[PDB]
Amino acid sequence: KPMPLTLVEQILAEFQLQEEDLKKVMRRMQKEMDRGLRLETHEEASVKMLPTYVRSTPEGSEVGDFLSLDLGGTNFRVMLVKVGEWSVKTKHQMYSIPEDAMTGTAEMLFDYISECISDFLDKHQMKHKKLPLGFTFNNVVGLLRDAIKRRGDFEMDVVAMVNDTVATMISCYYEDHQCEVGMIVGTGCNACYMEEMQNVELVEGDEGRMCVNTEWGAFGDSGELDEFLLEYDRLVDESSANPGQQLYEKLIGGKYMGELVRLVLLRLVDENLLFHGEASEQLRTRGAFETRFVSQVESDTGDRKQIYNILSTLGLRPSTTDCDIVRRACESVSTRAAHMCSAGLAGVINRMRESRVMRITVGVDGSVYKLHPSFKERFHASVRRLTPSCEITFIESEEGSGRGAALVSAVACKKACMLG
Ligand SMILES: O=C(Nc1nccs1)[C@H](CC1CCCCC1)n1ccc(S(=O)(=O)C2CCCC2)cc1=O
Ligand SMILES: OC[C@H]1O[C@H](O)[C@H](O)[C@@H](O)[C@@H]1O
Repeated sequence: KPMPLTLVEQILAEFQLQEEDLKKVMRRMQKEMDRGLRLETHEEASVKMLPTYVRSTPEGSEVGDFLSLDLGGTNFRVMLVKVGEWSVKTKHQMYSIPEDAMTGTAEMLFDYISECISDFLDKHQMKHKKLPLGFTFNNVVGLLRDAIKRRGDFEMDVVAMVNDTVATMISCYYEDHQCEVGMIVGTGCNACYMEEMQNVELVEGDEGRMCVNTEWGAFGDSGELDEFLLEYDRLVDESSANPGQQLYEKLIGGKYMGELVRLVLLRLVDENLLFHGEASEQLRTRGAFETRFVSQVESDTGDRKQIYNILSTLGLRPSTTDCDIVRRACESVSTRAAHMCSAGLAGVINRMRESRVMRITVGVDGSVYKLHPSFKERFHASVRRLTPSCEITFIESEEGSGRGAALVSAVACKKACMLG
């Protein structure tokens, strides 16, 4: 690797977070999580710590058979699941989303999904059963319900979905029974974890554990992050749909990562350190630097082809130095995101540790975590540094055979049943 530019590195150094900084964010997160959990403070808490009603014990035992509907991009799976004494047996069919039912209404698409569900039920002689249906991957539940009603020929309880963090935890638990945390680092960022029932003040009872959905993206409301915000973060915040809100998620999620990078590049441009002080019109356009471009730049093999390709698409004619500066800018933003995210997770893991040496599996999903080079590794290394006396295993949500997803639907249907 070459000797970096001093003046560029001084700007990029703004993004560094020291261990003392990360510990400070973590402690602050821990106090907000405490507020969220307590009856007295829950309403005013910015970090809601929502009880998910997913308990550490097998509940809703009368739910034996159910439908699982896995909705993807251009198709969907209809799966019949039987749960026994767990013995998760599945059968399924794949269906293709109609090619024209992407011009017409959301309502017409669900009539088609309904029809496929009916076909599956006919095939396995299950049309009469009043099966619950769990959805895997917001108001799709409402749309499916309406479309089944619209049909009348079979009866069904489309159950509430679980939050994506909870689905991540559950599906990962299927492959590793030590999984007690689910985390998403995608467009948004959130975590759920198995909390001691005594600490879940919003639910009566002291026995076992319940999954708590932190909704930690809202952290930062009270200025918990203000000392870590850079100019780019303030600009992103001011231009967002919700200024002053979701400050934490704004530092981490893919929704704004590309925008952060874009703003860094324009700073460098204006300091005459990049593109010889000349930005293109696409670069000057809000949202033009896509988050995927950050991972693409970071994927560059060393030849600068991927970077040149991205930057040329933005109407730039970058030198090799320009390409290298953009890379480092993408890395600084990504690394800062991984560090901020690690302080949140460390906060959860440390709290869990008090509440009992601790071995724990963390289930993780999301485009940023899965697809950004070195995000996950920097994230792991940082989390581990902040959690001494914890051994943390990280696993990804991987579709496999659809059994983790069957389990998600099982739990969601059982929870619904348990909740009347
Ligand atoms: O069903 C559950 N919880 C529910 N709340 C409400 C309705 S249903 C939980 C959810 C998990 C708990 C821990 C983290 C991930 C999810 N659940 C799911 C499978 C098994 S199990 O069947 O694997 C068992 C049988 C032998 C040992 C474990 C045990 C269990 O408690
Ligand atoms: O998708 C990750 C997360 O994005 C946003 O933070 C949503 O509020 C949250 O519920 C979800 O878990």
